[PDB]
Amino acid sequence: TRKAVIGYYFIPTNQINNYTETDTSVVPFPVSNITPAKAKQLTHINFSFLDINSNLECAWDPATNDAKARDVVNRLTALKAHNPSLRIMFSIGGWYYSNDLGVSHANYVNAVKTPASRAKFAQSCVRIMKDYGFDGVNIDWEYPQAAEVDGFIAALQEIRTLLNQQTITDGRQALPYQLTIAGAGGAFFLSRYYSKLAQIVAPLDYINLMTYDLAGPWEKVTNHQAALFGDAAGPTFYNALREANLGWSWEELTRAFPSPFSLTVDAAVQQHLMMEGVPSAKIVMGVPFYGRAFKGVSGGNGGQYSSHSTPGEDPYPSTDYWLVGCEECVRDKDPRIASYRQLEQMLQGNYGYQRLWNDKTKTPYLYHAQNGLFVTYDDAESFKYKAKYIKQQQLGGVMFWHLGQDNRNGDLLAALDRYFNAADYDDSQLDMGTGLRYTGVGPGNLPIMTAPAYVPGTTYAQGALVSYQGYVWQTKWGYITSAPGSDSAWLKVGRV
Amino acid sequence: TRKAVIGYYFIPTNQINNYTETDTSVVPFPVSNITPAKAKQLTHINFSFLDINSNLECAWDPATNDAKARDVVNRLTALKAHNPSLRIMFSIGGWYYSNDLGVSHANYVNAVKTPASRAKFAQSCVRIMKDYGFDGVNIDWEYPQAAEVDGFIAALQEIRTLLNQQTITDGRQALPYQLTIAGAGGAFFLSRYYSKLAQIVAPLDYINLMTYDLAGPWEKVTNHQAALFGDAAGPTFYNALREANLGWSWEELTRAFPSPFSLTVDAAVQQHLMMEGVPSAKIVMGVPFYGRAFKGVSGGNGGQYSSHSTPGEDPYPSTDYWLVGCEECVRDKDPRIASYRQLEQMLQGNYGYQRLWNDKTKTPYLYHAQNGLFVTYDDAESFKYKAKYIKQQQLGGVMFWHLGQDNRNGDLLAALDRYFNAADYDDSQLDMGTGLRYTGVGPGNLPIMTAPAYVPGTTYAQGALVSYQGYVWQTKWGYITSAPGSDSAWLKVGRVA
Repeated sequence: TRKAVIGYYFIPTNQINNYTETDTSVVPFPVSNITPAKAKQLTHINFSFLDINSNLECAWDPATNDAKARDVVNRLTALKAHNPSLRIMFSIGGWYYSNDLGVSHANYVNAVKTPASRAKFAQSCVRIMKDYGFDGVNIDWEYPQAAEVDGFIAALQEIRTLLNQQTITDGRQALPYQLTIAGAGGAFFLSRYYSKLAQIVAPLDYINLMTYDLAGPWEKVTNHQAALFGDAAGPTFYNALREANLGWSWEELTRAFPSPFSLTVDAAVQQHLMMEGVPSAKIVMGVPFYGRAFKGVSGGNGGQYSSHSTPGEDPYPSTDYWLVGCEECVRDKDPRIASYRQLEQMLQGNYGYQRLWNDKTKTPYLYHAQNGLFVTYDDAESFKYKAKYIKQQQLGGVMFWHLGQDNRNGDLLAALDRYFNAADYDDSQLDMGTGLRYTGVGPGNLPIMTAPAYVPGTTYAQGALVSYQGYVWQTKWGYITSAPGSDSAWLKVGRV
Repeated sequence: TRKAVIGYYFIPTNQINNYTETDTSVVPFPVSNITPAKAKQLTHINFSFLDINSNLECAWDPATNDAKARDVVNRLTALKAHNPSLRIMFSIGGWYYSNDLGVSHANYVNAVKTPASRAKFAQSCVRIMKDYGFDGVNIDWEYPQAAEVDGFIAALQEIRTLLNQQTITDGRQALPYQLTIAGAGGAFFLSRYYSKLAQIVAPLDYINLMTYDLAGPWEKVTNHQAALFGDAAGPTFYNALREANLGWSWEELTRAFPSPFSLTVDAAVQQHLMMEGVPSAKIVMGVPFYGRAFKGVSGGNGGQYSSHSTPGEDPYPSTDYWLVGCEECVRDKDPRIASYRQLEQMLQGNYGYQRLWNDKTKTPYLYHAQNGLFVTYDDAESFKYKAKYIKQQQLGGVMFWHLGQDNRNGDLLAALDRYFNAADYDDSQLDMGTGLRYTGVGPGNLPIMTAPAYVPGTTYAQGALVSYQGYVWQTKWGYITSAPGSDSAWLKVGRVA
C-alpha cells in the first residue's frame, strides 16, 4: 500500500486576493511552483484554511474574493492531470481560528453541539467540497475538550455518512472522498480526547498527528521540536494521559503512561497505538518544513537544553529581528520561525551557524555561537529515520506543514517520496539508534504471551500468570481465589 | 452516645449438640461464664454462626440439634434481664462458610442475585430472628466482590426494610431490631467492595471492621496483627485500593492510597472515612482476644520483623506443638494461635517469655529468646490506645473476636467498658505516640481550601489554584486555557466553604 504524502498548501487571504504566479514579493508560493514532478510525489494537498462561521457552517473567511479563490483551487485541482491518485483536500480550522482563545472557537463548540447543528455543519462541509471541487475534508480543531468530544465524534460520523453517499453518487469508487483530522502530537492536548480515540478515528481515513512544535519559546528549556526518539539529557514532561478520563486502575495507568517522559514523535505514535481500535494504517506522522529559533542561549550543548530569552507571545512582541541571515523572518516579522528554504540559505551563507546532529533524537540543529542562537529543524537526513519508522511501524504515511517552506527544488518532498518509493533507495542498514523509545503498554498493544488456562477453584500466588478470555493475566498480590475479570487482583498483561 | 461493645459468641455445632456448663473439655466457654456484670459491659453479642442453605435461606447447620440450639440461644437472651440495652444478634456466614472456597459460598452469591431471591432470603432472616429470639442480624460474608456487590447491597436494603417493619409490628421502638455486617479490616479484601462502601453502610447500624489478622504465618515477615499505628521498621504493603473501580485519575488514586503503606487499624478506619457518605458513628473497630505465634524467629528486635519457619497453611499440617506452655494449642491442634486467656497464663507460668511493648504500634508482643518464638497479641494496655482512638475519631465503638478467649474474669471486656464509661478512668493525658498515621486524601474527603474564582479566558500556569463549582482545583501543567475540571489538567484539591 502506497504511503500517504500529505502536504499543506497554506495561502493567506491577501495572497488569494492578489494572486499571481509571477511576483514572489506578493505570492511567495503560487500553485505553479507545484510542478508535475512535485504533484506526482504528493498523494494529498490540504488546502488551508477555511473556518466555521457564526452560522455554524463551513465557510471561507469573509474577506476572500471568491473568484480568485475558486481560481486558486482550480489551479490545484488541475494538478490531478499529472497524478490520478492526487486529492485536493480542504482544511477547516487551524490554531488561529479554533484554539480555545481563538477568534472562531465558539463556532467549533457550537457547530457540534446538537443533531441539528451537526447535520447543518456536515452538509455544509460536503456542499463546500462539491462546489469548489475538493476531494475531501480535513478538520483541524485545536482541540475539542472532553465535554465537546462526543459532539465532535458525532459530527465526524455524519460527515463520513454523507461522504460515502457522495462517493457512490459521483462514481468515485476508484478514489473515494476522504475525511481526515489534524490530531494532537503531544500528550497535553491529546489528553483532551484520548479516551475516545477509537471513536474519533473510526470515521477517518487518516489522523494526521501534529508531531512537531514539541518545543518552542513557550518552554523554558530549548529542545528539539520534533525529536524522533528521546535524549536523556533533554527535558522531560508530565504525562498528561495518566489524568485522562480512562476509568483505568493505578497499575494500568502507570504501565501505559510513564512520567515524566520524553516528548517525541515516537511517543505520540505509540500513545495512539496503545488504544484498542486505532489501526496503525490510519496514523500519519506529521513533520515540519520549518525550524524554530531561540535567542539568549548558552554554551555546553550546542544550544540544546539551555535557558533562553525568546518571547513566547503571539504576535512576536517586538521589532527586533535577530535571526541573523533570515530574510523571510523580517518579511514575516517574526525571527522565531524559519522555513527549511531559508535555513538552507542561511547555512551556506557564512552567517555564523554550525549545523549539528543529535544521534539519539535523529534530528539536526543549528548553533550560532557568537550571538547565542539555537534552531531546531528537520531535513532530508532526519526524514530518513522518520520514513523508516513509518514503514517499520506500518503507519499510513507522512504529513507536512507546509509546501511553500520546501526549497525551490522541492528537496524535502522528494526525499519523502524517495524513502517510500524509490526502487534504488535501501534503508535496510539505517541504524535507528539508542534514543529513548516510549515503552508504555495499553489495551491496544499488549504483547503476545502464553500461559496455562485459569482453573476455577485454584488459589494463586503473587505474580502468577494465567490465560482467560483470550488474554494473559498476572496477579498483583497473593492468595487470589476468584477469576480474571471478576477479581481486581488480576492484571491483563498479554494477549494469547 | 454510648460506645458499642460488640462481642462474638462462637460455638461450633458439636458443642451445641453436647452443650454443658460443667465440663470445659466439652464446652470451654459456656454462657454461664457471662455474668450479670459482663452482660452489663456488652451492648451486643453476635451469636455465631448460622448459614445460608442451598434453598437460599438463612438456616442453622443441618447437623444442629434444634432443641439444644434453642437452649443455648435462650441462655444468651436471658442475659437481657441484666442490661436493657443488650442485643443478642445472630451471625450469618463467617470465614468457614462464606469465603470464596468455603462450603456454602455459592449460596451467598445466589441468594443475593434477584429481587425474588433477596426477598426470600431477607424474609428467612427475620423469621429465624423471631423464631429463636434474636435482636438483629449480622451478615458476615467474607467477602462479596465484583458483580455480587450490587446484589449484596440490595439484600441489606431489603433486610432493613423488613426489620424496620418488624420493629413497629412488635412494638420494639425502645430497642429496635438492628442490622450489621462484618467488614474487611485490610485493603486487599476491602478492595473488593470499597467503591460502593456508602451504599453498603447506609442500611446498617454498624459496620464492624475486622482490624486484626493483619499479620500471620501466611506472610513472610513477622509483624503485629493489629497495630494501631505504623512502625517504619516494620513491613509495608501494596495498597490494593488503588485497583478498585473508582474512576479516579492517577493523581487522585495516588493521593488517596499511599503505597506501600503500613497495614494498621488506623489505616482501615481512615480508608473508610476517606469515602463520602460513610459516617464515623457507624464504624466499629474490631480487636482480637487472641494472639498469633511464629517460630524460627531471629533476635535483634524481640522477634519483630523477622523471617520465620511457621507454616501458613490451614489446617496446621504437623503434630508438633511448639508454643511453650500453650496447652490450649495442643487441645485445638494448632500452635499458631492462642487465646488471651492462655497467653496470660503463659506469662504467669514462668516459661521464658518476655512481654515487650512497641510504642509506635501501641501493642504488646511476646518474645521467647531461648526457642525463637514471637507472639503478636492485644491486651488491656493496647486497648487504652484503641479506646482513646475510638473516642477521638468519633467511631461507633468496638467489636471483638471472641468472648471465649477473654480470661475467666473477663478482664479484656471489663477494660473496654472501663475506658469508655468509668468515672474513675481518665485518659485525657494518654499519649498516642508518633507511629505512622494513614494520611490518604480522597476526592470525597477534601479539606476546605480558599482560592480566587476561576476566570474564563485566562491562561493559568502550573500549580495555580482556583475555586470553581464548589471546589478548589489545581493545575497539573501550564498554559491551561480550559475550565476546571473533568478536563485532564485540573485536580480537585479542596472544597469551597
